[PDB]
Amino acid sequence: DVPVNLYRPNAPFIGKVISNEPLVKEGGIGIVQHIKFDLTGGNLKYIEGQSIGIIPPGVDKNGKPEKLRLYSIASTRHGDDVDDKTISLCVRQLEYKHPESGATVYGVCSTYLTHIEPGSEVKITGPVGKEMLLPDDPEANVIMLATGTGIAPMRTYLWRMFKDAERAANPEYQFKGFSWLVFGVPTTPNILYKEELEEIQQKYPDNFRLTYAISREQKNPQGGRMYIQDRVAEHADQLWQLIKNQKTHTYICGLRGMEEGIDAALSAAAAKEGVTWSDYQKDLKKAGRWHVETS
Ligand SMILES: Cc1cc2nc3c(=O)[nH]c(=O)nc-3n(C[C@H](O)[C@H](O)[C@H](O)COP(=O)(O)OP(=O)(O)OC[C@H]3O[C@@H](n4cnc5c(N)ncnc54)[C@H](O)[C@@H]3O)c2cc1C
Ligand SMILES: NC(=O)c1ccc[n+]([C@@H]2O[C@H](COP(=O)([O-])OP(=O)(O)OC[C@H]3O[C@@H](n4cnc5c(N)ncnc54)[C@H](OP(=O)(O)O)[C@@H]3O)[C@@H](O)[C@H]2O)c1
Repeated sequence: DVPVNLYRPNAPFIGKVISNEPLVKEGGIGIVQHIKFDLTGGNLKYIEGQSIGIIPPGVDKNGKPEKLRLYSIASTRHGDDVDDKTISLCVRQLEYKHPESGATVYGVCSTYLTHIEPGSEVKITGPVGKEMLLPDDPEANVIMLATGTGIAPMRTYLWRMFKDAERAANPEYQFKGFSWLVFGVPTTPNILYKEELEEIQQKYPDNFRLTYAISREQKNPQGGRMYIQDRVAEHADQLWQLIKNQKTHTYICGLRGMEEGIDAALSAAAAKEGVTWSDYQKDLKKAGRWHVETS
C-alpha cells in the first residue's frame, strides 16, 4: 500500500521545477526555499511523512558523480494545488565557516536546489521512508516537535488535516483530534509558513495548538536562548498527559541534538507517576507511535 522506491538512483524520474519561492522573510537568517516540481510524465506517488532523493549535477573533489541527498516531502500526497500532479520540498541552503579558515562553505545539493530556476529538469528518486507516517485514525492526537526545515513533514500532516481543499479531497480523513506543533527557529522572520500555521490555529482553536521557540527573541527561565527543548520542559506535564493516550502519536524532526533535552523533560514528568520514560518510550517506538527523523 505505502509507495516506496518507485524511482531509484540508477534510473531517476526527471521532474520539471514549477516554482522556487523564499520562505525566510526580511531580517531572517539564511535561505530556505519552497520548491515545487511537476510530476506529470511519471508515476511518482507518495504519502505524508516520506522523503525523496535529489541528485545534483557535477562531481565531488575526487571526480566521482554526486550522490543523492534526501529531503522530507513538504506537500501532501495531492501536492500544494491538490491536483495529484506535483511535489514540494523545503530546502535550507547549507553554509558554514570552514575550520580555521573563515571562508564560507556552500552545500552542493542545497545550493543547487535553492538557486534552481523554474523550468529546470531535476533527477528525483523515491519516495522513501515508513518511519514518519500519519495514522489513518482521524481521532488520533498528534504532537509535532520540529526545528527549522524539520517543519517539512509537519506541513504535510497539518495541510492534510486542516486545509479546506484537502478535507474536500479526503472524505475518509476528516480530522477531529488534537494536534500540537512546537516549532523552533532563530527569528520570527524564520518561522517557515508562519501565515498558514497561524491561519490553522485561528480556524481550529480546539484542534490545533501552535507554540514557538524563537532563540533570538526569547530566553528560557535560565536566561539562555529559547530552544524547543525549553518549551517541552515548560509543558512537560501537559505533553506527558497527552502521550499517555493510546491514540497519541508523536513526531520529531530536525537537528540531532534535540531528543536528549526532550527525553529529560518527559522523563521527569513520567517519573512523578512512577513511570520510567526510557522504557515507556521504547514501547511507544515498538508500537509505531514515537516517530523520529533527525540528522
Ligand atoms: C531523511 C533526511 C531528510 C532530510 N530533509 C531535509 C529537508 O527537508 N530540508 C533540508 O534542507 N535538508 C534536509 N536533509 C539534509 C539533506 O539531505 C542534505 O544533507 C543537506 O541539504 C546538505 O546537503 P548539501 O549537498 O547541500 O551539502 P554537502 O555538499 O553534502 O556538504 C555537507 C558536508 O558538510 C559538512 N558540514 C555540514 N554541516 C556542517 C557544520 N555545521 N559545520 C561544519 N561542517 C559541516 C559535513 O562534513 C557534511 O558531510 C535531510 C536529510 C535526511 C537524511
Ligand atoms: N530525515 C531527517 O534526518 C531530517 C529531516 C528534516 C530535517 N533534518 C535536519 O534538520 C536540520 C534543519 O536545520 P535548519 O537549518 O532548518 O535549522 P535552523 O533554521 O537553523 O534552526 C533550528 C533551531 O534549532 C536550534 N538549535 C541548535 N541546537 C539545538 C539543539 N541541540 N536542540 C534543539 N534546537 C537546537 C537553532 O539554534 P540557534 O538559533 O542558536 O542558531 C535554531 O533556533 C538539518 O540539519 C537537517 O539535516 C533531518
